[PDB]
Parts: sequence; C-alpha cells; structure tokens
Amino acid sequence: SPWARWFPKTLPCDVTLDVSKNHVIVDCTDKHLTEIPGGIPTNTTNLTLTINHIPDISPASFHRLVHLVEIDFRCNCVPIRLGSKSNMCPRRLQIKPRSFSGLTYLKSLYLDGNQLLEIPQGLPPSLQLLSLEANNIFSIRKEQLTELANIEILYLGQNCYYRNPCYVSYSIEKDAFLNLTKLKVLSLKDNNVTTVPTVLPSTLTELYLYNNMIAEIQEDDFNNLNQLQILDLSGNCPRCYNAPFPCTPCKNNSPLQIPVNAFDALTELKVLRLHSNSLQHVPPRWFKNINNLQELDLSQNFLAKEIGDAKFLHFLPNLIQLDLSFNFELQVYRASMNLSQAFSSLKSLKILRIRGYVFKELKSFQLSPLHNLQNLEVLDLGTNFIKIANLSMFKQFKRLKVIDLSVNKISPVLEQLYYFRYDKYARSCRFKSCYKYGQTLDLSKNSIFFIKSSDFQHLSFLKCLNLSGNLISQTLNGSEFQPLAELRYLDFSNNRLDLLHSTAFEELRKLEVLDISSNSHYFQSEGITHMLNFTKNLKVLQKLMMNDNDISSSTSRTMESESLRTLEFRGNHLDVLWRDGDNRYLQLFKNLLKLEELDISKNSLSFLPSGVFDGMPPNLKNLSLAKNGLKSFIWEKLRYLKNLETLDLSHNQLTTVPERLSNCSRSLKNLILKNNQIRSLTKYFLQDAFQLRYLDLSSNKIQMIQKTSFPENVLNNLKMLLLHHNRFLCTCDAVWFVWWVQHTEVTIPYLATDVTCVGPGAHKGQSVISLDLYTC
Amino acid sequence: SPWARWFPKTLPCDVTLDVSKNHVIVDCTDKHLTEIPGGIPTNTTNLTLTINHIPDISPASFHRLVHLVEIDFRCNCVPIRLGSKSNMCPRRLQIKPRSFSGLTYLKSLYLDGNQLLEIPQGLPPSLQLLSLEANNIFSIRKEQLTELANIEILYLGQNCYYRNPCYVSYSIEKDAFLNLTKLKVLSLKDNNVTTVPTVLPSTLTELYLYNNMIAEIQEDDFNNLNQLQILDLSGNCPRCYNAPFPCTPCKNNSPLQIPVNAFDALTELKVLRLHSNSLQHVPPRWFKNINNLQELDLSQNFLAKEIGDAKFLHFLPNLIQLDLSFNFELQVYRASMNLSQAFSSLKSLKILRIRGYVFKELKSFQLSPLHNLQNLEVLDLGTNFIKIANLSMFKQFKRLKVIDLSVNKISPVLEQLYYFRYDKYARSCRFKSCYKYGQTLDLSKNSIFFIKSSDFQHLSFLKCLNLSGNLISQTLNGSEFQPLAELRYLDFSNNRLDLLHSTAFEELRKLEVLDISSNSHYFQSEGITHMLNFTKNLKVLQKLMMNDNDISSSTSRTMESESLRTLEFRGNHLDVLWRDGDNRYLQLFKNLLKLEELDISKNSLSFLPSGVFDGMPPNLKNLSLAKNGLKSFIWEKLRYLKNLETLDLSHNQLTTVPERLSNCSRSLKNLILKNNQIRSLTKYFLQDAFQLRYLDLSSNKIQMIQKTSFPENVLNNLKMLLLHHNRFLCTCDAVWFVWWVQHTEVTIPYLATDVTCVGPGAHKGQSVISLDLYTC
RNA sequence: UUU
RNA sequence: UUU
Ligand SMILES: *[C@@H]1O[C@H](CO)[C@@H](O[C@@H]2O[C@H](CO)[C@@H](O)[C@H](O)[C@H]2NC(C)=O)[C@H](O)[C@H]1NC(C)=O
Ligand SMILES: *[C@@H]1O[C@H](CO)[C@@H](O[C@@H]2O[C@H](CO)[C@@H](O)[C@H](O)[C@H]2NC(C)=O)[C@H](O)[C@H]1NC(C)=O
Ligand SMILES: *[C@@H]1O[C@H](CO)[C@@H](O[C@@H]2O[C@H](CO)[C@@H](O)[C@H](O)[C@H]2NC(C)=O)[C@H](O)[C@H]1NC(C)=O
Ligand SMILES: Nc1nc2c(ncn2[C@@H]2O[C@H](CO)[C@@H](O)[C@H]2O)c(=O)[nH]1
Ligand SMILES: Nc1nc2c(ncn2[C@@H]2O[C@H](CO)[C@@H](O)[C@H]2O)c(=O)[nH]1
Ligand SMILES: *[C@@H]1O[C@H](CO)[C@@H](O)[C@H](O)[C@H]1NC(C)=O
Ligand SMILES: *[C@@H]1O[C@H](CO)[C@@H](O)[C@H](O)[C@H]1NC(C)=O
Ligand SMILES: *[C@@H]1O[C@H](CO)[C@@H](O)[C@H](O)[C@H]1NC(C)=O
Ligand SMILES: *[C@@H]1O[C@H](CO)[C@@H](O)[C@H](O)[C@H]1NC(C)=O
Ligand SMILES: *[C@@H]1O[C@H](CO)[C@@H](O)[C@H](O)[C@H]1NC(C)=O
Ligand SMILES: *[C@@H]1O[C@H](CO)[C@@H](O)[C@H](O)[C@H]1NC(C)=O
Ligand SMILES: *[C@@H]1O[C@H](CO)[C@@H](O)[C@H](O)[C@H]1NC(C)=O
Ligand SMILES: *[C@@H]1O[C@H](CO)[C@@H](O)[C@H](O)[C@H]1NC(C)=O
Ligand SMILES: *[C@@H]1O[C@H](CO)[C@@H](O)[C@H](O)[C@H]1NC(C)=O
Ligand SMILES: [Ca+2]
Repeated sequence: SPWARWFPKTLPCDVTLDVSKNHVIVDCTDKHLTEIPGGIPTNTTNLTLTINHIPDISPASFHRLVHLVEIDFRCNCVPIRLGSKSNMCPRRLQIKPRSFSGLTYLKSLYLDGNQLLEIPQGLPPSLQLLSLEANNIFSIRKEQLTELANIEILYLGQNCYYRNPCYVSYSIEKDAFLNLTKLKVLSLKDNNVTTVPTVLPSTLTELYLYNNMIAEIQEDDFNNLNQLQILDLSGNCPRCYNAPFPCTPCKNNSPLQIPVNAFDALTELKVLRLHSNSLQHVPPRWFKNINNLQELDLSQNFLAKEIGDAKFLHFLPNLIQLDLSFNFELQVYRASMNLSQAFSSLKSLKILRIRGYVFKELKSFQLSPLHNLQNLEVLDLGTNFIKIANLSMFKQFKRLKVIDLSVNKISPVLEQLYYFRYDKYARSCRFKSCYKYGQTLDLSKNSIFFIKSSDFQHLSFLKCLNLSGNLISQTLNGSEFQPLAELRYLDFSNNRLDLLHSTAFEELRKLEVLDISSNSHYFQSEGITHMLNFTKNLKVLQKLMMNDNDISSSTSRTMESESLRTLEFRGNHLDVLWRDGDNRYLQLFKNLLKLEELDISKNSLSFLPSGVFDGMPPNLKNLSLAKNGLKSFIWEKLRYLKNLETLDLSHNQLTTVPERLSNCSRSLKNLILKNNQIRSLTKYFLQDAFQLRYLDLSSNKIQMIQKTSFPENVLNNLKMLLLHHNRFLCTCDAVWFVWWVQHTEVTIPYLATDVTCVGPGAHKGQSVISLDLYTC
Repeated sequence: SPWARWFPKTLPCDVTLDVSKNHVIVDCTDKHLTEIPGGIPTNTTNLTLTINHIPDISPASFHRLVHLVEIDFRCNCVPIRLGSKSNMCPRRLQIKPRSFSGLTYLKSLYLDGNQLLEIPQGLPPSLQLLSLEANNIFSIRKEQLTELANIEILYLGQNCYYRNPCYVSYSIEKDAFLNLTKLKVLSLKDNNVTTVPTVLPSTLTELYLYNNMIAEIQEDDFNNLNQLQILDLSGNCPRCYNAPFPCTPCKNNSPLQIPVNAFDALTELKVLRLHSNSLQHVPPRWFKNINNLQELDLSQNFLAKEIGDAKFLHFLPNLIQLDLSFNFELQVYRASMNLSQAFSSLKSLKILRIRGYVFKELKSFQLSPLHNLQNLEVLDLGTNFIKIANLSMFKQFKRLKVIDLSVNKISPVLEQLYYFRYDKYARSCRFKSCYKYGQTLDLSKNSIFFIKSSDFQHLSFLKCLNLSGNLISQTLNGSEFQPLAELRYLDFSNNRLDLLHSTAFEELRKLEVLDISSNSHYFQSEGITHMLNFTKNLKVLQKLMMNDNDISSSTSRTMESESLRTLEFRGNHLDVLWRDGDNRYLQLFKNLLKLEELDISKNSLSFLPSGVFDGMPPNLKNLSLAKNGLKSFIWEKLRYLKNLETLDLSHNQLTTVPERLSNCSRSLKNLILKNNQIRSLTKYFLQDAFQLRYLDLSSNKIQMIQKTSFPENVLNNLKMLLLHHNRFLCTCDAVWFVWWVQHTEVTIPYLATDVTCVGPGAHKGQSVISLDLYTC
C-alpha cells in the first residue's frame, strides 16, 4: 500500500486502485452517511455510496471530482416495502439541477432505490449506463429521453410490482426508445407492462420483459431486432401453484400467446427464457429461423404432455442448456417418465434439467433418448418424488460430470430458492461442492435406509457420491461400497452412522475426503460402542469431517492415519473425553501423523487439561479452539506445538495474553483472539515475536496499549492488525498509541469507523484517528 | 414481604422465612464473597455460603449468629480438578479453633469441597449432621471422632478418587465408628477403601460403600447391622466396558466376592445396590433372611446367563424395583430374550428394567413370565438393538403405565447419562413427559421408516405413543393410526413428516397433544406442497407443537381449529410468509378460535408487517415474539389484541417503549423486554397502566428513569420489576430513582448485586442501593 | 465449583 | 436496504 499513503486515514471508505486503467475506486457502502464525505480524493473515478442516508445531490456533490467514470448512488432512499422498517426513508432523494452535467467522463450512473418520480435530467452525453431500478418511474415518454443518445444500457425494472406498487399499468409512448440508436440492453422487468413496447431500436442485444402483465405477443413485436441475443418473457401469465409471492394468472388458465412466426426476425438469438408462462404447447414453428439457440428455459409451465412429444427439439441441434423443470400436471403422480424420442436430436446438449416432473418409478430405458448425446454433462432429475430407480442405469452415463437425483423418495450448483424465486436475477442494494473430483452421483435427501454392494454394481467409475440426508442407520463393516473402487469423495452427512465396526469405509480404497458430519443420533445414547479408530484403514484419506456429532465417548482411545491432513471435529464433546483427571483420551489425535489442520471449536472446553498439547500430532499447523467458552489458557503449553502457525482462539472468555509470545511459540504466524474479554495486554507481549504476521485483538475490552507491548520491529512485519470494538481510554497515558495509530502504515481495518474512545468526558464516541492530544 | 422490611436491602443474599419452625434462612450462594457479609441478621438460623472465596473461618465468623441450626459452608476451596481452572483456589480453607464450639443449637454442618486435611475439631455436641465430601481427609482415627457422640449423619466420600486423588488406600482404625452410638447414615463412597470398616454401630440405617477398592466381603462384615435399610456396594470390582471414567477391574475378571451368608443379619434391608460388581452368579442363599427387600440393582454385571436362570427371584416376593440393565456378554448379540420362569415369583414388582441385554428379536411369548404380575407398572427394554418385535404382544400389558422400547433398531424418566455415570448420586456445589395421560408406548429412537394401521392392531388402549426420532418420511393420510382410538398424546418429533395431505392424523380422534417439531426435512426443499390446514379435523386437540421445522411456505393460507389452545411455532420462517407486500398469510392463525398461547419466537422477524395483529385470533393471551431480531414495533397495534395478558419481547433489538402503555393495551399484565437496546423510557410510559403486574426491563441500556415514567400508583401494584444489567447514570438528575430504589418495597431481584452505576467518575461499579447523593 |  |  505505498500508493495509498497519499489518501487520508480519516476517510470512512475503502480505497483501491485498478492500475493500468488508472481507476481510483472509493467504496462508502453502508457507512451511515448523511453527507458525501469531504476527503474523497480528487482523482476518484469509481465512487460508491450505496446504502446511506444522503438526502440530496447538488452541483456541490461532485464539483471537485472531475474524473468520475462511475457513480453508484443506489439505495439512499429505498421504497417503504423494499427497505428497513426501522430506518424508513422520510422523503424521496432530491436531485437539484446541473448535478451531473459537469462530469465529462461519466460512463455509468446508478440511482436505483431512491424513490425517484421521473428520469433524472441534466445527464452528460458521455453516459453509457443508466440504472433506475426500484424507483417510482412508471411512465416512459420520448420527451424525458432526449439527453440519452449515447445510452447503451438502461435498467428500468422494479418500478411497479407487488413490493413497490404504482397502482396503474406501465406506460411507454409509441417509439419511446427508437431514437436511442446505440441501445444494447433494455430491462423493463417487474413493471406492470401490458404490451411489448414498439418500435425498439434494432441495435438491442438483450431485452428483459419478464414478470409483467403481457398477455399476448403480436407477430410484429420483435420484427426488427436482428441483433437480439437474449430475450426474457418469463412470468407473463404465470403458473401460480405454490408461488412464494402473490400471483395472478391470466384469465381461464391461459398461456402467454405467442404467434408461431413471432421469433422469425431473431436470427442471432442465443438465449430464450419462457419460464412461468403457463404454456401447454411448444410449437416447433417458433424455432424455424433460430439456428444458434444455446439456452432455453421452459420451466414452470404445463408441459408434462409436451415432454413426451416435443417435436420442437428437432429444430435445436446447437442447444447447450434446456430446462423443463416443474412442469407437472397438478394433482397427478405419473407412473413413470415419458421422454420423447426427439431428445435424441439435441446433439450439442450439455445441461438438461427436469426437476418437478413428478413420477413414481425411473426405469433404465426411459432415459434412452439421451444415451447417445455425446456432450451431455449434467442431468438433473431432482424433486421428482421418485420411489424406485435402479441406479445401475447410470452406467450408460459414465461421460457425465453430474447426475443429480437430489430430493426424491428413493428407497431399497443452483441456489436453494431457484425455480420458485420471484426474480432470481434481482440486484441487491449491496452489490453489482465435490464436482471437481470427477463424475458425481447426487442421491442426497432421499429415503435410503439400507445400502449394499449390489446397489452400486456398474458404478465403479464414480468419483463423488453424495448420500447426505438419507436415513442410513446401519453398522457399516467395509462391504457396502465394494464396487466404488475409484471413489474420491463421499458425503455421508445427515445420516445416522453407527460406528460399531472399525472396518467402516475401508473398501473405499481411493477415498480422499469423507464427510460424516451430523450423524449425532447413536452418539447421544449411553452404553453404545463406537469405534473412532476406523481411520487407520483409509490409506489415501486427506480430509475427514466429523462435525456436530455430539461425540462424548469412544471405545477406542486413538485415531490413526498415515495420510490424514485435515480433521474437522467441531460440535462434539471433547470436554467430556478430556474431563480433568481422565488421561485416557489425551492422545486421541497423536497418531494422525500428517495432520496439519485441526478444528476443535464448539466443543464446550472451559479449560484444556494438561496433556492436550503434548498429545497433539507433531505437524499440527492450523488449530481452531474457537467458540469453546475457554476461560483460561496456559500459553506456555504452546511450546509443545512446534509447527503451529495459526491459532484461532476467537469467541471465548480469555482475559489475558501471554507475558511473552516469543517464549510460547517461535513458529506462530496468525493469532486470532477476537471476541474475548482481554482488558489489557502484558508489558512485553509481542517482544521479539518476529515470525508474527496477523493479529486480531478486535472485540475485546482493551483500554490502553503501550509501546513495550507493541514494538515497531514486530508491527512493521504485520500484514494485518485488528483493534476495533475495544474500550480505548484517551488520556495522556494513551499518547504513544494515539500517535502511532495516526501515523503507522500497518493495515488496521475499520480505523476510521470503529476504533473509538469510550472516554474520558467529551472524548467519548470520538475516533482515535481524529484525536488532537496537544497537551501530552 | 412485610416480615422482610426489617432486613437490609444491601445484603447480597436471599432471605426467606419458614414460619412455624421460626427459621430465618439466608442464602449467599455464588455471590463472589471474600468475607462473610456484615448485615446477616442476628436471628439467622440456616446460613448458606456455598461457592464463594472466603479463605478462613474464625470465632468472629459466627459470633453474633447464636441461633444457627445449619451452616452450609461448601465449596469455598474446591480441589483443583473438581474446580474452576480460571478461579483456582490458592490455599486450603483455614479453620481457626473455637469457630463452631460456641453454637449451642447447630444441628447441620457442611464443609465439603474445602481441601480440608483433617476432621474439624471444636464441634458442638448438638451436631447431628457433618459433611466433609470432596476434601483431602483419607485417614479416619478414633482420636478424631471424640466430639461426635450425638452424630447421626456422616458424609466422608469423594476424598480419594480419580478426580481428587490421595495416592494411598483409605485408612479406618478398627472400631473407628463403633462408639458413635447414634450413627444412622455413613457414606464412605469414592474413597479408595479396600475393606468394609468394622465393627460398625448397630444403629446404622444407610451405608454407602460404593466406588471403592473392596475386593471381598467377610461373612462377619455386616453381622450386627440389624437396623440397616440401604446398602450400596456398587462399583467395587467394576465392569469397565465403555465406562466414561478411568476404571480398573479386579484382577482376572473377578467379581466382588460376597459369601453366601453375608447378608443374614440384614432383616430390615429395603434397598440393595450391587451395580457394577462384575457378578456372574446371584446365589439364592444371599436373600434367605431378607424378606422385605424392595429395591435391587444388579445393573452393569455379567448376568446374561443368570437372567435365563435366576433362582434368587423366588426369594423376593416383596420386590418393587429390579434393575438388570447392561448385563450383556461382550462381543455377543443374542438371537432372543431368555427370561427365567422365576420372574413370575416377583409378585409385588412395579418396575423392571432390562436395558442393554442386547438381542435381535423379541418374540411375544418371551415375556410370558411377566404376564401375571398384577402390579407391574414399568417395563423398560431400551438400548437392546432389537430389530424385530411384534408390537401387538403388548396387548398382554394393558395394565402397565409405561412400556419403554427407546433406543432400539426396530423396523416395520431416567437422566441421559444414568447407567454409565461414575456417581449418579453425587452432590453439586450449588444444591443439597406424557406419562400422566395414561398408558404409554415409547418407541423413540428406533429405525421405523414406514408405519401402517396393522402395526398398532391390539393397542387401542394406548394413551401416549412416542415415535420421536424415527425415520418416518411418509405422506400420512389418516389411515396409519386407525386402531389408536383412545390416544391422547402423540410425539412425532424428529421424523421427516411430509404434510402433503390435510387428512394427516385425522384418525386419532381423541388426540389432545401432537408434537411434530423437528420435522424440517421436506420444508427445506422448494416446490413441495405442504398442507398446514390439517388442524381442522382434530376435534379435541389442545396443544400443537411445530417447532424448528423451518416452515417458509404453505399451500394452504389458514390453520383452523375449534379446540386448539396452544400453538408452538418457534424456529420457522414467518418472515418469509409475511414478506412485506404479501397479504396472503396474514390470517394464518385467525381461525384458531380458542387459541390462547402462541409462540412465534425465533422466526427471524426484523419487523412485523401491518395486518399481523389484526389477523391474530380473538382470545390470544400469551404471545412470544422473543429472539426474532425485531428492530421496531408499532406498540399502537397492540390495540388489536384485546385479550392479551403476556407479551414476551425478550432478546430483540427494540430501542423504545410505547409513549403510553395504557393507550396500547388495557389488558396487559406481563411485559417482558429483557435483552433489548432500550436507552431511555418515554416520559409517561406506565401512566395509568393499572392492569400491569410484571415488567422486565433487565439487560437493556437504560441510563435514567424519572418519576413520570414510573408512577407509584402502578409500581405498588407490581408483583415484580426487573432492572438489572442496565447502564445507570448516577448524577443528581437520577436522584428520584436512586432514592426510590432505596426505599420501595416492590420486588426488584438482584438489587444488592447487579443494579449498578456505570458513572460518573468514581461512582462507576458502585451499587445504586448504597449511593449517598447528599448534595441533591 | 463434588455430577 | 431492489433477493
Ligand atoms: C469503474 O467504473 C467503470 C465504468 O462504469 C467500470 O468499467 C467497466 O469495466 C468492465 C471490466 O472491468 C468492462 O467490461 C465494462 O465494459 C466497463 N463499463 C463501462 C460502462 O465502461 C469499471 O469496471 C469500474 N471498476 C470497478 C472496480 O468498480
Ligand atoms: C397494475 O395495474 C393495474 C391496472 O392495470 C392496477 O390495478 C388497479 O389498482 C387499483 C388500486 O388497487 C384498483 O382500484 C383497480 O381496481 C385496479 N384495476 C384493475 C383493472 O385491476 C395494479 O395495482 C397495478 N399493480 C401494481 C402492483 O402496482
Ligand atoms: C488408591 O491406592 C492405590 C494403592 O493402594 C494408589 O496407588 C499408588 O499410587 C502411586 C502414584 O500413582 C504409585 O507410585 C504407587 O506405587 C501406587 N501403589 C499401589 C500399591 O498401587 C492409588 O493412587 C490410589 N488411588 C487414588 C485415585 O488416589
Ligand atoms: N452400536 C451397535 N452395537 C451393537 C449393534 N448390535 C449389537 N451391538 C452390540 O451392542 C453393544 C453396545 O453397542 C456392543 O457389544 C455391540 O457389539 C448395533 O446395531 N449397533
Ligand atoms: N409432498 C409430496 N408431494 C408429492 C408426493 N408424491 C407426489 N407429490 C406431488 O408433488 C407435488 C408437490 O408436492 C404435488 O402436486 C404432490 O401431489 C410426496 O410423497 N410428497
Ligand atoms: C407414457 O408412454 C407410454 C408409451 O410409451 C403410454 O402407454 C402412456 O400412456 C404414457 N403415459 C402418459 C401418462 O401419458
Ligand atoms: C438393476 O440393474 C442391473 C443391470 O444394470 C442388474 O444387475 C440388477 O440385477 C438390477 N437389479 C434390480 C433389483 O432390478
Ligand atoms: C450433498 O448434498 C447437500 C444438498 O442436499 C449439500 O448441502 C451438500 O453440499 C452436498 N455435498 C457436496 C459434497 O457437494
Ligand atoms: C432474635 O434474636 C434475639 C437475640 O438473640 C432473641 O432474643 C430473639 O428471641 C430472637 N427472635 C426470635 C423470634 O427467635
Ligand atoms: C434360550 O433358551 C432356550 C430354551 O428355552 C435355549 O435352547 C437357548 O440356547 C437359550 N439361549 C442361550 C444363548 O443360552
Ligand atoms: C403380530 O401378532 C398379531 C397377534 O397379536 C397378529 O395379528 C399378526 O399376524 C402379527 N403380525 C405380523 C406382521 O406378524
Ligand atoms: C419421546 O422420547 C424422547 C427420548 O428419545 C424424549 O426427548 C421425549 O421427551 C419423549 N416424549 C415425551 C412426550 O415424553
Ligand atoms: C391413503 O389414501 C386414502 C385416504 O384418503 C385411502 O383410501 C387409501 O387406501 C390410503 N392408502 C394407503 C396405501 O395408505
Ligand atoms: C386445505 O387447503 C386446501 C387448498 O388450499 C384444500 O384443498 C383443503 O380442502 C383444505 N383442507 C382442510 C381440511 O381444510
Ligand atoms: Ca488532527
């Protein structure tokens, strides 16, 4: 950070630099500002003020800031229902005239979420991007668009919908956008639009008309858009069954009415989204002149019958992605899957998703139309309530990256809300997985209670198997997964593993990662034999996760591995296994010879009995003891951890630091003490601690730091030093620290905002960075 | 509390009165004391000082306190391993001489957990009870027992064991206790005792010799104890398999050796505990002269074979309780249960526990020896890894109160640690269920994935069924429980209920309480139809618990009941169902016409949209909105809840109270605002709020309270007012409050200890009750 | 802070 | 705090 020494440390904003674009970026996101801060550098190019309470903008706002290419002034007055009900914006944002017209270089302007009533005027002709989402602008008129000749990108959505209502239909003047001769992207989503606006500039590449009241498309509506690549008409005549938002369908179960010739102009179309349009038929004719369609979304329609027919697919040999999820006929539970022969035409297909078709049995041959699709990578059949499926059918799908049968009822990545989101592409005010192991079979959240070898016959190619969230209550003995000779990752979390036998999992001879987290069930009942020593047999295991198992007893006293590097053991009861006076489990982790990372956070350890560190394995580097309620800690015992580099002690009740950190651990690089009860440092704390790089003392109760505790020869090595949310006393005794804080180049986050005096007197609440201690 | 106005409010101890015994009880438990407090009333009879740091006792300690009948001075210096590792006691408690000899009326003295080295001398002859547990007294000599002639009760345990070791065998002089001619109870547990001390006073009623190194009983050892009622020899030659403490068995798997005539003197014996004695045989001869034995514990032995034989039981026709739990042969999994014919002799038997026998199949006829035990109430067969059991066999057990099959592997109240506790009867430093509905079948924590009517065929008598913690993933439709016509309580928690059908549970026509908590599984996946309106059909349902289900969607918009009085709905996502601008679920609870208690805590409600309170059902009395992260609350809306009496708003972020509580809710009796961010009250807050009785403002950030906020005509009605852990400013502006706090008789808990100034100056940390504001 |  |  030598380039940053020119800028003031008092600025409550994060400053960064894109060298080679000569951009100075300044980020004042969510800093509780009522004024643009004075201090913003003259050379600032990208300025972000989103999530603040600046009530107006004037020519004074940006007078000095002549180099601005981008202003992000979003969410300073968000509509009532979109916003905080504690911090309700009293009055819309006021933009006085001539506020932007002076910015010759302004390429991007964001004014979303400010309750604006009309399109801001006075905008410079250099402007390429204008964003006005989540305002109250519901009438577009040619008169208002006169200064936007150079505009390429226009975002006008979310100005009239259930969360920001305008109480009328959206109005666009005939030809409103036609004279914007460089317009590439236009978004009119979530707006109560009733007809496609015409005529649109032929230069458009992307048009978003989704979530509106458009009941019909005219054959003329997209006539001239011969450069269009993305069209989204989704959510016009929506499918409302289980919608998690208020939802009015078109009268009489009617689909969005699209004439057969309506897409004929669209020769460049790559992407077509017709999600939630209540479609019953997909006429093949639609696609006659679209030869390069790559992505097609037909989810949330009523296309169950069509999936069995689907003549349209013969016209899509370059399609990469096809989504037909959630097309089930209400109240019907089909016996089986009827996939059309036509799916065999989809020669370029990489991703097929057919969630929510809703059927009882998947027979091997019902996916045969896909067997010869050479490029198919993902087949998603989740959320189908499938009860029966012979998994061996996926031998015909070795070439796939992912076979997803998540959320079904089988017995012997996309975001969680996705197909049922109102607008999954919506912008927040804040901003603008084992697949890498190879072939993956995802059986998570099914009803598998018992597994046996024969279940995985013909699946020896699998690299990752996800059995998370089944019902498996079995004493695994090393015979259940015998065919999975190539398996590298197994997720067995959220089952009810019964570790009676130490031969469990031994047959997975290439296993690298095993997750048996959240199998607490048998660990919670007394008198049950549990063998934690099963690790010995897994000869290439690197990572073992056994979190949230409530482990408080083990019949074996040692875990052993020649290979394991990482062990997550959080949310167990090491406090019970290491009860004071009981030596038996002090060497629990000692024979994990290659162990470098150990997480024993959330284990309810008020104290560590002696023996614990001596019993750690010799290569331990990363140790977490976070969130244990620790109240004391013999720092001297760190001498036993000769390779320790990171010690996470956050979120405990430690009241002291070691007298001499260098006499405790020569190797220690990162020490994390945040959220403890430390009231003072020790006199020579960091002395001679040359190896230290990172030190978090944030969220403690520290009053004073003196120079002897914090020698410069150490501090100037620190990559980072965190000191915020402490109880700093700002008397003349604190003068070294106050001065040092003001002048050091050591990185201290939240320095301007949250390193604050608690006293005395009128110093309360005042940043230490701004403090003038002229009498000391 | 008029009797209590005589005692000082500054006393950091709870004072109470047993009228009619003329006892004044004073409790200073855990108040961080280094001195006995001055202020303890002269008439104090029972004084408790446990869990403090008083380093010595002298004649000054109790000079004034001449009426003391009981001193509880435990745990002022607990042994290192038993105690806090943060607050380690530096030095044993010092008892200077003549400290007790002046107390003519002292009947009970507790000095446990003070690292004492010898038995305290100078004790008054009125003493009936002396307790010295958890000290370092490991040699008993007749010389030391000279002042104890009147002693009835002596507790000497926990002076030499794995958590407080003495490093030698315990020593008792021959005849040590013989001359204590009134000794009734003697406890030598947890002491490294190697032989039964002889000869013991014949007046003994209870003798606790458990958890020791006693390998043999001599035929003479209990010769003269013809009044003995309780004998505990447990844990001498322990069974160590899966012991959760360090455990050395007697050499060569050897049992505790008890001669066949060893109990012949014990004609009064009611209770015999032989838990964890590695017994292989129970010779019938032991019980020849014990005709009134009521309770017998033979758990944690090696009696699996003996349970199939068991001739000793013919000699126990008055036995009420028999425990044979955890007798399995290591490494053996029996095909079935072999119960001896002899169990049919147990004519008085009420409770039989046979956990941990460990067998695969329970056939109907294998319990036939119990069929004609007329008084049998509890049959406990938990933790047996039973895989098969025809539940209809319990038609032969209609008369039982509880049939417990908890923790087995069946596919189509004791504390948690109990049989594996080191000492389940141990004293803490601090102190010294659906069964009521009728017949209960507990199938919790089994492997039941599917249920059907025929499973419950001859079980129509059941009143309570616990299916908690099975694997049930089924769409219940009202046919699965048809035979359970008399069922009143069903616990279906920790399954995976799939509420597709609104007919679920309708067949349980007499159902009063239904628990479907922790069935979150299908609620977490989008697009799944869920019918919360199933409540309509259950015509006598009183209480419905549906906690921690993560509910964020429902196909139905209303829950309906003519009968339901309590609904627990905590740990769901009402925030999503009541998203601002979505009206559809604002009447979710409206048609629960008789609903009086609603818990919607932990539902992630930053705010309540309007409509919520209007949509509450008309008889709502008890509402919890705790732990929601609420940041604002329109108090005026409480007008809609015309019968509200309790409002729990604890653990939120509210920053204000209503301007006028009486203009918000005339009916409100208990208002709970603890753990919020309230900084000041409103000027007339409680004015005219005559109906208020309970008000918790603890753990806020309150600086000042003025008289206008807190009128006396309201306050003097308050049963309780909580004000602790606030941020009180102690200036002259606070004078009304400081004075009022000092003189009111309103109950304010923690007044002496935790109502404290934060400022200004040297007032910091000082109790407001002690504050002298003489200049105001 | 005798479990 | 546009989900
Ligand atoms: C600073 O603002 C400029 C102008 O809005 C951003 O420029 C974009 O940069 C990306 C890649 O970095 C290009 O693909 C876009 O074409 C540019 N947009 C325009 C309108 O010119 C720049 O990225 C911003 N930088 C930061 C770090 O926020
Ligand atoms: C979308 O526009 C419609 C009409 O095109 C709005 O509906 C009108 O709203 C007012 C106030 O609720 C009613 O008095 C009228 O009856 C409605 N008219 C019709 C024809 O429905 C609607 O509010 C707009 N939607 C949003 C979300 O703003
Ligand atoms: C109970 O007494 C035994 C012996 O009676 C103690 O064992 C001795 O302990 C010390 C230190 O562990 C050894 O050096 C001795 O050699 C042991 N002697 C024998 C005879 O075993 C034991 O420590 C005592 N137990 C407790 C818990 O205090
Ligand atoms: N944990 C477990 N133990 C079993 C089972 N079946 C028999 N056992 C035996 O039960 C005892 C306690 O777990 C041990 O002796 C086991 O060998 C089972 O399914 N799970
Ligand atoms: N919740 C649930 N829905 C099912 C099941 N089988 C079919 N469905 C159908 O799937 C859709 C979503 O639940 C509804 O139309 C249901 O009728 C099942 O086992 N559970
Ligand atoms: C599925 O297709 C088969 C023939 O391949 C046919 O018998 C059946 O009617 C189809 N099912 C439905 C529900 O349309
Ligand atoms: C499942 O299919 C495979 C052929 O891929 C066959 O080996 C196996 O026997 C089938 N099992 C069942 C239960 O249908
Ligand atoms: C297994 O499935 C669950 C989704 O049901 C998911 O949370 C988990 O991440 C998956 N595992 C892996 C390794 O991706
Ligand atoms: C209270 O103590 C006094 C002084 O020792 C005694 O005279 C008086 O009788 C006691 N009161 C009662 C009710 O015992
Ligand atoms: C259980 O008793 C039967 C006879 O009723 C006997 O044949 C069987 O072997 C017994 N089992 C064992 C393990 O002793
Ligand atoms: C269980 O026993 C009952 C007799 O009480 C009988 O009705 C039934 O056939 C048995 N059920 C099974 C599944 O064996
Ligand atoms: C059901 O059993 C579990 C023990 O697994 C217990 O938590 C629960 O309290 C029992 N339910 C009732 C109503 O007693
Ligand atoms: C469940 O469905 C209906 C109840 O409405 C019933 O007639 C049917 O027989 C039931 N079937 C099963 C298999 O539970
Ligand atoms: C539950 O709601 C659904 C539709 O929302 C309706 O079909 C059904 O009749 C309702 N059932 C009851 C018992 O109220
Ligand atoms: Ca200055």
